[PDB]
Amino acid sequence: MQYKLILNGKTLKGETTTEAVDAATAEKVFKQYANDNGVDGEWCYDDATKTFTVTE
Ligand SMILES: *SCC1=CC(C)(C)N(O)C1(C)C
Repeated sequence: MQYKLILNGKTLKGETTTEAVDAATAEKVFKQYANDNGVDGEWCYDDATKTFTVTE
């Protein structure tokens, strides 16, 4: 299933999508993505929209 991540960073802005088994797995992918790009923010998840949001 497709989950979306919306990065509202101080330097990196945008959105992306990946296909994972569940929301628990999509997070780790999105958490790894953010770390590799030097993102430290506050995370939120909406299961009705399948959207992870990270804001610095
Ligand atoms: S999870 C981030 C968040 C929680 C809540 C208090 C419902 N909000 O309004 C935002 C989206 C900031």
